[PDB]
Amino acid sequence: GFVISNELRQQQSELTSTWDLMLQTRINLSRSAARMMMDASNQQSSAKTDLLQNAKTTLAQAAAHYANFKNMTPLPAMAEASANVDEKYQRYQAALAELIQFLDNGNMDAYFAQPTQGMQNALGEALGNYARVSENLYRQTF
Amino acid sequence: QGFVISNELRQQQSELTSTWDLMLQTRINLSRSAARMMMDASNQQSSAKTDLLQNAKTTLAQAAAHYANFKNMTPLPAMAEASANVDEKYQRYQAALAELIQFLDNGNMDAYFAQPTQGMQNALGEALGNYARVSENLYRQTF
Ligand SMILES: N[C@@H](CC(=O)O)C(=O)O
Repeated sequence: GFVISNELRQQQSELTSTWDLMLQTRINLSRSAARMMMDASNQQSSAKTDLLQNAKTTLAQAAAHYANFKNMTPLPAMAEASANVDEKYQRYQAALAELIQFLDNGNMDAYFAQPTQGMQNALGEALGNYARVSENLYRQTF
Repeated sequence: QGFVISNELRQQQSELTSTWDLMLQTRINLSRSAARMMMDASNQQSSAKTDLLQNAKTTLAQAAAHYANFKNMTPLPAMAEASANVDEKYQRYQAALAELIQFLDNGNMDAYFAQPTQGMQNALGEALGNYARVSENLYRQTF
């Protein structure tokens, strides 16, 4: 709007948007899957459905919020360094989304053994690179 | 002077960011215990091994540690209305979390699953977001 940081809060602290909704979809999936183990009988097994559909929407919302950080970068400068931040986004997005198919489908054993914490971890690392090399940097250089 | 203040706000928004994010990590390792505690209605044993409950214990304590840094930074006066709010909203969202650590610690599956933790959580989000919005609206150095 005004220069950087006006366009950077709405941009990387709007990037903080995607990371909470992707983690949210993680909590919502393992509330869904625990109830799927209840299914052999009913007493509250019932919420499962609702949490899976509404797991799918937080990973949606993440996507769209990501779509502004994309449709907001005409930027680079930090360029291919934080291009990794943009690629591993896609990597976790993809994990979580398979975790929906799997669950959605009935495949619990890959649900449980698909190593989600790692695609996650990478993106922690990746946005966690960006803010460093935004913060100490466009100050030292502009 | 000038600078002083613009730099408390980033340490304070970072201590608050780390509390939130880390209290969220707690949610997910706790779920992962719960989830691996329901196994075939009642499986015989394990499911898997749930260290993950100890993991949730790690992450609660280290959420609560960046919030105890946050509570020892010099209070800007303007702000105090958002912080009172935040601390309410944080203390309760921490009790909520030790309570779920406990219901799991002692195998009370039906009471874990029963607690509205998403509600106390949501309460905190709208609080951190309102401190962050008030901050802009008060000290946004535009230009
Ligand atoms: N109290 C838990 C319920 C569940 O595990 O589904 C939550 O809201 O976090």
